[PDB]
Amino acid sequence: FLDGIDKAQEEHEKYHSNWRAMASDFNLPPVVAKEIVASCDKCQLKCSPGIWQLDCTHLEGKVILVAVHVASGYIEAEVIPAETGQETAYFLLKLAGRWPVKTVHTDNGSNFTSTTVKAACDWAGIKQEDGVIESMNKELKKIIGQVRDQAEHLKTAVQMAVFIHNKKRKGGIGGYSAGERIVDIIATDIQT
Amino acid sequence: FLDGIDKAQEEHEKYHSNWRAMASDFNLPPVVAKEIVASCDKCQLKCSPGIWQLDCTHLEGKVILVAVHVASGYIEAEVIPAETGQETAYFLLKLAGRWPVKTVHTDNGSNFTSTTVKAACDWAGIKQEDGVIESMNKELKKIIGQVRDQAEHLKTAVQMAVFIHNKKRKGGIGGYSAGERIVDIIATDIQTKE
Amino acid sequence: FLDGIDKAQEEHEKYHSNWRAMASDFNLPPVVAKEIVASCDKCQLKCSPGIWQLDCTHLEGKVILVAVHVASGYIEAEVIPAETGQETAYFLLKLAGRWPVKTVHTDNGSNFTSTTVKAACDWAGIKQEDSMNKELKKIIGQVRDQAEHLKTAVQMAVFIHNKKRKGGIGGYSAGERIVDIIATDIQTK
Amino acid sequence: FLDGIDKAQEEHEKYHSNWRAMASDFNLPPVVAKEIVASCDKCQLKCSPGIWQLDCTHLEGKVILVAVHVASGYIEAEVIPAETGQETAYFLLKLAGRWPVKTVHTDNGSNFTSTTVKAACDWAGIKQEDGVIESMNKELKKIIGQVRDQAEHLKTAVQMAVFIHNKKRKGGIGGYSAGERIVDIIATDIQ
Ligand SMILES: [K+]
Ligand SMILES: [K+]
Ligand SMILES: [K+]
Ligand SMILES: [K+]
Ligand SMILES: [Zn+2]
Ligand SMILES: [Zn+2]
Ligand SMILES: [Zn+2]
Ligand SMILES: [Zn+2]
Repeated sequence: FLDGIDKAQEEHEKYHSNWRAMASDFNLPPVVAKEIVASCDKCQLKCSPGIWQLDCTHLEGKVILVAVHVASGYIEAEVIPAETGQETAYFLLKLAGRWPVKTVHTDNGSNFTSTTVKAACDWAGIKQEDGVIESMNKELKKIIGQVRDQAEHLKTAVQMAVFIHNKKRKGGIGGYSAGERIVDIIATDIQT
Repeated sequence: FLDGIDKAQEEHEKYHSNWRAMASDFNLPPVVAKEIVASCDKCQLKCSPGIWQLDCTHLEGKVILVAVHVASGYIEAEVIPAETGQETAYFLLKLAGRWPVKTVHTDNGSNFTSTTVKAACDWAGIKQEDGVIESMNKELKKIIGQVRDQAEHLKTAVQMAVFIHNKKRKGGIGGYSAGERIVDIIATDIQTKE
Repeated sequence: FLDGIDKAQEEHEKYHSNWRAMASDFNLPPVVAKEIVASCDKCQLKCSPGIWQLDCTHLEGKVILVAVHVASGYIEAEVIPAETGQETAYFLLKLAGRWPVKTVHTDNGSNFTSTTVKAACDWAGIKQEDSMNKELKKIIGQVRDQAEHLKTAVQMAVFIHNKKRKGGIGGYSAGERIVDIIATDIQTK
Repeated sequence: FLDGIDKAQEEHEKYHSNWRAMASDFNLPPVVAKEIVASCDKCQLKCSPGIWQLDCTHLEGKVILVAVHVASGYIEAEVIPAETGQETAYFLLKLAGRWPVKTVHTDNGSNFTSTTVKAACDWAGIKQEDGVIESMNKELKKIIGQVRDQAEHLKTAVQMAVFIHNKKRKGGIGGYSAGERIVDIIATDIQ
C-alpha cells in the first residue's frame, strides 16, 4: 500500500505471480492481491472459508472430537466424556459461536446423524453436507505423542497438541501458522 | 475496485469521507477505503490485541468462566464444574491454542492465583496481571435470560448466548459483530507484523 | 417485505435480534421491525424524535450557532452576527418549520433565555428545556482551505458531517438517520 | 399489527381497499398497508425525489429566495440581501447539506447561471437545468400576507409562512403536510 499496488501489478504483468506471492511480497491485503489476479486475462484464482470437517478419534480409551477448518487446516479438538450426539451438539454450538461455520462435513454415523446434532445445526444455521481428517488425526496424535509426558491427563495433552499445531508449525509463502491462516482467510472473506 | 480507488480518493480530497462511506459509495473493500483515510494528512482512523479479561460469574447455582477480548468485545464462556485452578487452567489452555493470548487480567480469585493456572500460563507464554468484565457478564446474563427457554440445560443456553453476542449483535462505525471485529483486529495485527 | 417479516420473525425467535438489525437484514421498514420486538415477551424496544440540543461556539472570532438532532446526530449550524436572542429565535423559526422540533435543550445562555426566544418557541410550539461542537470544528479544519468566508466552510462541514460520515448497522449517514427516524414516527402516528 | 396484516389482506382480496382505509380500519402503519396494495395483482399504488425548483420572488422591496421539493411540495425560503450568485450559492450549500439534492431546476437569470453557483453545485454534486414554483410562490405570499402583522420584520413573517406551509396545510390521500411528505419520500427512496 506504499505503492504496493503498482509494484505488484508490474510484477504480475511480467511473471503473473499468484495472489499469495504478491500479498506477501508487496504487503498488500489479500483482497487487493486477489483483485490483481482477477484483473488479469491470462490468469485465474485459487475451499469455502465456511466449510468444516468433524470427526471423532480415539486414544487411551478416550474419545476426542476434532473439527478442521478445511481452507486453513486450523484445528479445534476436545476430549469429550462420551461419543453422544449431545456432547457433539454442545461442541458444535461452541465452535459455531466463534467461527463462521456454514456447512459441516461429517460421516453418517449414529453420533453425527443424531437428532440432537441436527437440532444444534438447525439452531446455528449450519447445513450438514455430511483424507483431510485422517491426516489431522494422525498429525494430532503424533503431536500428542511428542508432548504426552508434559501432562498427567490426556485432556491437557490434547489441548497442548492443538496449541502446537495451530501456532508452532509454520510454512507456505507467508510462513504463517494454521491459526493465522484461518484468521486471515476469514478477515479477507469479511472484506468481500 | 473498478478504478474505484481513484474516484474514492478524489472524493476524499473534497469531502474527507469516512472509510465506511467510501467503501459503500465506491464499492471498495473496507481495508482499501481505510487506507485512503490513512493516506490523507488531514484525517486519522477511529487496547492491545493480546489483552484478555477473565472472570467467574454465577447463575442457577452453576459457575460460568468468561473470557473477553478487550479490544473487540469478542467473548468465550463455559460452564465449569467448580471454581478451581484446574478448570481455569484447562479453559485458558483451550483459549490460547485458539487466539494469540499474550496478557490476561483477572480479579485475583484463588482460582486465578493458583499454581496450576500459573503453570498453564507459563507453558502457553501468557502474562498475568491485576469495567469491561462486569458490564459483559451483565450483557451475557441478559441474553441467557432471553434464550433460556430454548434449552433444557443452562450450559446450552450459555453457549447460545455467546453465539448471539459474537455474531448477532452488531454496531460501531463498521456495523460489525464482535466476532467479525476480533478477526479483523488480529488479522491486521499479523500483516503489520509482516 | 417479500415475506421478510416471516424471516425476521424466526431470526428473532432464536436470537432475539434488535430492530435495527432486523430492519437492515431483512429489508423491513423500522416500524415493522420494532413491532416484532414489541411482540416478543423476552424483549423491550431499543431519545425522543423531537429533541434538539442548541448551542453556540466560536471560531475565527465569529459565532456559530449549532443545532443537534439528539437521536440521529444530524446537525444544522450557521454563522450568526451576534450571540443575541434575536438571532437565536430566527434560527429556531427556520429550524422548526423544517423539522418537527418539539423540545429544545440549551444552557442558561443569555441569548437562549431571552424573551424573544421564548416568543419564538411559544409561536412554534417548542418547549424549552435545561462535544458535537468539537467534531464540527474538526471537520471545518479539514475543509477550511476550500472556502473563503467561514460561513461557507461551516456549511461544507455540516454537509460533510450529515452526508459523508457513515456508520452503524445500516451504514447510514446522519442525514439518512434523521429522515428515517422522523418518517418512522409518522408511521406510528 | 395484532394479526391485522392478515385481516387487512383478507379484506383486500374482497374489497381491494385503499391503503389509507386499511391502515385506518386495521390499525396498521401506512407502509404496511401500502405493501398489501403493492402485493395485489389487481391494484396499483399510484417526479424524482432528488429534484428541486429554485426561484426568486419579491415583497416589500426585498428579495426572497424560494426552493421547492417538487415531489412533496415542501418549502425552504429566505430573505437574501441581493439577487446574486454569491447569495444563491450559499443558500444551495445549506440546502444540499440537509436534503439529498440531486438536480436543481431554475430560470435563466444570471442569478442561477453564475459561475459562483456553478462552483457551489459542483462541490455539492448537484446538476443544473435552467410552473410548480409559481403556485408555491403565490401561496407563500398569501400566507405571509395573513401572518404579516404577527411579525415586525419581513424576515420572521417569511419563516412563519414557510413553517405554516410545511406543517399546517395538510391534504392528499394520506392527509399529510408537505413536511411529512418529503420525509416519507426521502426515507422510502433510501431503502
Ligand atoms: K482472472
Ligand atoms: K492519516
Ligand atoms: K416487548
Ligand atoms: K400492485
Ligand atoms: Zn496474470
Ligand atoms: Zn481526509
Ligand atoms: Zn425477543
Ligand atoms: Zn387489490
